[PDB]
Amino acid sequence: SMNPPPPETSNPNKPKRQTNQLQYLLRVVLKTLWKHQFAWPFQQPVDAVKLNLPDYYKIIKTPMDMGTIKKRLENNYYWNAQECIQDFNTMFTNCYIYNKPGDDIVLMAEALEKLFLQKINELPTEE
Ligand SMILES: CNC(=O)c1cc(C(=O)NC2CC2)cn(Cc2ccccc2)c1=O
Repeated sequence: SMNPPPPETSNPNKPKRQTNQLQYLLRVVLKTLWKHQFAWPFQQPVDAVKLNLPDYYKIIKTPMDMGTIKKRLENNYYWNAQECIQDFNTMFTNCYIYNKPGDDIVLMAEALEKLFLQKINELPTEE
């Protein structure tokens, strides 16, 4: 069994910004989801070897996880809030694509996604 390389968190070719919206995505949105009792399956790339999911990266071609998002936010990888919001939505969508409805992992993704939506509902206007 083999895991792919993780999504990149570093790319000096990619233009970067520190916006008040991206500051909110780290300080409020990522912080809120990270501390949740159901965060742990999403805090790092899916380990398809240790979890015995040999088909995971046959089905999920755009992997994303909060470990990667945390590194991207801390290392100012993003140009805008939409890039980071897309990463969160990719993470939730991957969970629903791969897993069965009502599986524990899907209930955990649903709980985190509800909090995500409550926090980005109050994403501040750009300064
Ligand atoms: C993003 N994570 C996953 O998609 C994932 C998939 C499966 C899994 O076995 N999925 C098969 C398709 C049912 C198992 N775990 C561990 C786990 C963690 C928490 C509760 C139950 C299981 C995961 O984290």
